[PDB]
Amino acid sequence: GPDPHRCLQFNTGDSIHITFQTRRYFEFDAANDGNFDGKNLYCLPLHWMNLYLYGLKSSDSSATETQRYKMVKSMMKTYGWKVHKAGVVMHSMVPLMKDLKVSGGTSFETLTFTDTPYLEIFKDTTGLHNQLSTKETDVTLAKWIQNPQLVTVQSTAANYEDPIQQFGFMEQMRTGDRKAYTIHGDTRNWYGGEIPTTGPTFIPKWGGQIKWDKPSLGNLVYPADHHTNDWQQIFMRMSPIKGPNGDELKLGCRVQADFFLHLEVRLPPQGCVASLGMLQYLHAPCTGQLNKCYIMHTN
Amino acid sequence: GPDPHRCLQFNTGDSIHITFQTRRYFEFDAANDGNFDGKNLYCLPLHWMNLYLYGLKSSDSSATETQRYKMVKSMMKTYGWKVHKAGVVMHSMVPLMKDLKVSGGTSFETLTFTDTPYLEIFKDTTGLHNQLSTKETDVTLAKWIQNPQLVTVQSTAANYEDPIQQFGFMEQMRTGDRKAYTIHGDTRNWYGGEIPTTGPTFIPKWGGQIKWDKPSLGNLVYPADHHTNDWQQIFMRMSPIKGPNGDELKLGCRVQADFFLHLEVRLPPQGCVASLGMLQYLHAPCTGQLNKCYIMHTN
Amino acid sequence: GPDPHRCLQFNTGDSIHITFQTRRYFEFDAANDGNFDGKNLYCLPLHWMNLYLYGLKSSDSSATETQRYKMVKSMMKTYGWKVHKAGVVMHSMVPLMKDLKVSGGTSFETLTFTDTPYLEIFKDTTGLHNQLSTKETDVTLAKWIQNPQLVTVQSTAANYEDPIQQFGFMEQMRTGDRKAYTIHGDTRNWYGGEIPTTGPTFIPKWGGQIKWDKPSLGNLVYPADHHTNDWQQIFMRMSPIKGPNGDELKLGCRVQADFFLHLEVRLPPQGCVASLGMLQYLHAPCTGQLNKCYIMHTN
Amino acid sequence: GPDPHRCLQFNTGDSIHITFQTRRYFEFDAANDGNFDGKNLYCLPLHWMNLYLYGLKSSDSSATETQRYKMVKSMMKTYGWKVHKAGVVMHSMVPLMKDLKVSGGTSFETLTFTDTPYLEIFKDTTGLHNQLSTKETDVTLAKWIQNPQLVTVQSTAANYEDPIQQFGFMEQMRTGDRKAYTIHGDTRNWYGGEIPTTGPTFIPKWGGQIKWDKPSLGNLVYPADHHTNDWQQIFMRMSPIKGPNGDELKLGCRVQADFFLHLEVRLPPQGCVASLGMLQYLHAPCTGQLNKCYIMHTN
Ligand SMILES: [Ca+2]
Ligand SMILES: [Ca+2]
Ligand SMILES: [Ca+2]
Ligand SMILES: [Ca+2]
Ligand SMILES: [Mg+2]
Ligand SMILES: [Mg+2]
Ligand SMILES: [Mg+2]
Ligand SMILES: [Mg+2]
Ligand SMILES: [Mg+2]
Ligand SMILES: [Mg+2]
Ligand SMILES: [Mg+2]
Ligand SMILES: [Mg+2]
Repeated sequence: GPDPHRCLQFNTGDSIHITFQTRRYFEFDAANDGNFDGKNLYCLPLHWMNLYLYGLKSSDSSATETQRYKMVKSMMKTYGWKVHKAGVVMHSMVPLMKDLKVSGGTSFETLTFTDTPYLEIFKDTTGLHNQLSTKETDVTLAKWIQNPQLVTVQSTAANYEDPIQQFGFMEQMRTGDRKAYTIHGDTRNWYGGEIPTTGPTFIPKWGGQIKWDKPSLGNLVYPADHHTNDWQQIFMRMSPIKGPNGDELKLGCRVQADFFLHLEVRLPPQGCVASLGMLQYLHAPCTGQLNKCYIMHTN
Repeated sequence: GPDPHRCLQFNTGDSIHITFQTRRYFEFDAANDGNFDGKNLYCLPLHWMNLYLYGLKSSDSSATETQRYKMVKSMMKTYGWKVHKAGVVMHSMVPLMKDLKVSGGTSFETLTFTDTPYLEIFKDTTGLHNQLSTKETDVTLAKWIQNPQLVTVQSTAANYEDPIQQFGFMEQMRTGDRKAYTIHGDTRNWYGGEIPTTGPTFIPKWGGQIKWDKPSLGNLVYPADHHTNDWQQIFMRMSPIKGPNGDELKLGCRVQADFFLHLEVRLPPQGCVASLGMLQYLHAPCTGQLNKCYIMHTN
Repeated sequence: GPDPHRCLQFNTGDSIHITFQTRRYFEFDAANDGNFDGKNLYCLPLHWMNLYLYGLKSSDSSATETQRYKMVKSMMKTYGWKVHKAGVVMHSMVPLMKDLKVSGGTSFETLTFTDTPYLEIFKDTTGLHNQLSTKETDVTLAKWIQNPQLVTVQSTAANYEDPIQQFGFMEQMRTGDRKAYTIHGDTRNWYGGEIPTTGPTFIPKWGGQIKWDKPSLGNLVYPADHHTNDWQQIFMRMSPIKGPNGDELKLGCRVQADFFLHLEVRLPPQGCVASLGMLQYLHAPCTGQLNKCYIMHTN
Repeated sequence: GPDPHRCLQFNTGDSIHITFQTRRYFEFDAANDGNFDGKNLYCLPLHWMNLYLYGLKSSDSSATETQRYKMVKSMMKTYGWKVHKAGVVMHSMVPLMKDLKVSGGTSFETLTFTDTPYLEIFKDTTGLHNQLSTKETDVTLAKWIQNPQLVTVQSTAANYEDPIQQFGFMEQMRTGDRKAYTIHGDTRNWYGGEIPTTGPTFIPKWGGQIKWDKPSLGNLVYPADHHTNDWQQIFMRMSPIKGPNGDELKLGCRVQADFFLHLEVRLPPQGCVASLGMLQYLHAPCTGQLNKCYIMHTN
């Protein structure tokens, strides 16, 4: 039979799950400054946890933490967390143009005549780049939340066709389309620390130049055995339309972007003191800079 | 049993395969200069290997060899190559117009109101022409890579309807369409030499006026027995729209063109010296001129 | 149905295969200098890629790269390579002796009377040595290509029987025999760089003291989980024959050695620029020195 | 048929197995010094190989090596060893008390009236601690062999109930019970060196802060891929009994503890010299200090 003297055993490793969800408006043009070129593309870093745990303050559109992040921030920081899945779906595109003008007046923005204009989406699958800089080096987290920011992919690309000649992956987005991109985080470890407003924290992934760090008092755990499948962030630009006579149209578009992230947070132990054991297994996530773009290549 | 004194036999005729891929933007108008006529059409010489082995330099949009061609150029030149299949697919057409104007102002380019405008594509299947010249005789390889160039088909064709009355093959391309054209090269021989920037090198084909040349020290190998099926390059022009009262619209369009070519290159022999035997079987491909257009007719 | 706006996706990770083949003559004696001892043995480093990618210049018997290596050297260096399988087969042994002499004359070389003489082949399977030096420390790549070179295994081994008392693996080779030894390289990674004439580059293997290096900008990928099966190079010497009265015969032999290596080289990306992404995953192969011998022991 | 010239191949990697067995007496009290508190607990480090390879000298109860360890010490040190399984079984508890006293006299030790008193056994499964110190910092190996020693778990724990409120795992031991605890060592590697009298040598385990070291001339082999199941040592104290009026009983107990460890030792190679190859794969075991306690936490 049962042990009449069995003692209550405390739970170990139990956790909770929190889902983050939000919606945003994004606008895009041909990523040009004057005549079309192939120097920049808008970048959407889906791997940046910051884009999901933060939102915009209604009064000044500044970056502010979501109620959910705010309420579990302390627990995350101390006991650890994992990111299972996260992603975005862009849809409901609305094409725009600024080619109409009044006599002795300037061009004004309007809807487009038809639905022929489209957005171009790229991924560096052939291994062109390792590290890039934002066109503006003073970009803030708020800006990124407001919209994907421009990244210089080829400072010397006067030829606007460079992107379509170089990027391995390419697809178009037009009215009626739905474009979904997701990322699954590595779940072998628990990660510690908060997700600051100063630097992007990457959803746990291991490959190429990308790597997370070992615990303060513990061995590093990672996939050393083989090359993992690399994950690519996306780059975009409204397709730059040139006419047969060299005329360049002024087109752009606005889309709705729905975001989601599934977070799992570790619970504190039973008792009345903060433990210390987690120092042996809590890994430190990889981080970057608001004005930098790191592309993973495992092959 | 096996021969205890068998010696290692060296491989013979082994080769490697390289695929070339790229994407480009093309623009077209009614191929006119003032009032519509039927004198010129844009030509897309899919048989020109140069269009696949070269690309555009990002800094000045000049012709430059692709990394792939660059890395196998030497081997190709000396040991030989074959072209299996190559082609293009034009899609995502975006119709354009320059008929809108502001009071006391000129016409400006804009998207089109509807999707009714379309591109006309022709092939000389009935045997009208043998040799044509480009409208401009100083065209460069870079220009051809940038866009299909104009070719004079009927210097005396004041009547803009001449093309639709004369060309045996004709089809239209409009928004949503995909137009694919391919060519399969003759594979009975291996060909030598580089693909220069000065003159177009034709994908091996035999028929009519078109022919490749014999090896330096060897017999010519070709299909002498029968007439092969001729291959036609395409000619285009945005359909020239005239109104009931003689008004002529200013229409054009931009499309995306994806290119591919499958190349097979012969490997050098085992050992430490360049051989000489290939001189007996390496044929010389047919070549043309950047300002000329040769049409094949085997029947 | 299909997407009317699908774009061409570029190939990724495609590669080519190159096989290297050659034949050589090797000669061996009892590895002695005067009276027999057990200090040296000829070594055949099958793991040295240099032995397969290089050959001998016909004019001066110096080391020179094979046409095949020469034509892919640049691509290998920049985009990466792997070695699948490589090896040698020694056969057609011809026993020799220098025991016959003319009155008031010296000994002269001749064929042997019978086929009783034989070659001894060893492998250090019991873990005797880690690192050894060549008897002559000024050995060149050309010498190694010309013939297996002497390596000092026991500087204090006056007793010529030491090798047969110590080496764990041993087999004999005589007329009619075929002795094949192969090595399979690790294929989890791509490796960069050329194979110089100055230092031996090892076919990728991981174990014991042997290890390859991490990419410039990427994580190291290797089998950390377990001990791999170690690979042993071979050591030889014509069996030293002593008579009942201490007389020492002067025997040797010549064999034919056929070599082969299967190389796989990565192709450059589509486009007109050299990429940089490979810096994240191209590992650096292990290298040694022409006058050193490293033996692997994983158990 | 068989090769008439086949040579004897030497054995490789062969080994021998040695089992260690012993019995001891352990005594325990409430781990207090005056009034009950929750600052210390007796610790039994089953992972310390020293507890199995050493015993007590009959003349002075000092630590001395067992005949078995003594006879294989040299071989272990040089050629390597592994620990498969080891453990203890505590049984035959005899409860004690010192609450009886004579008029105008002090308390004297006696058996207990009934079998209600019991021992408490804990394991830090919830990750409370990483590193602890022994109550006395001058503890010797002999002391540990003589009995489990006190370790300070909470220097500020005046509240004697702290242990039962904090430790995740807890069970009781009373008359008639048998408490068995075992540990299985990692067997992927061979380990070298002796097991000194100065510092505890841990049975090979990898996880959290715990790790073994790489060979002198070889790659480190360990489970990097995932978090292993951590192993916990035990902590004890006779249950501190307080009466309804605050009276504190003086209880304790004595048990018999049977120990065992299965060791596998590698044999030297055939021949007449000590080899050197083992330097490439013999790992170095993790070690600690006689006055320290390291707790593993992999999650
Ligand atoms: Ca916005
Ligand atoms: Ca163009
Ligand atoms: Ca030779
Ligand atoms: Ca005792
Ligand atoms: Mg605009
Ligand atoms: Mg980044
Ligand atoms: Mg126009
Ligand atoms: Mg032509
Ligand atoms: Mg001789
Ligand atoms: Mg070596
Ligand atoms: Mg007592
Ligand atoms: Mg310890």
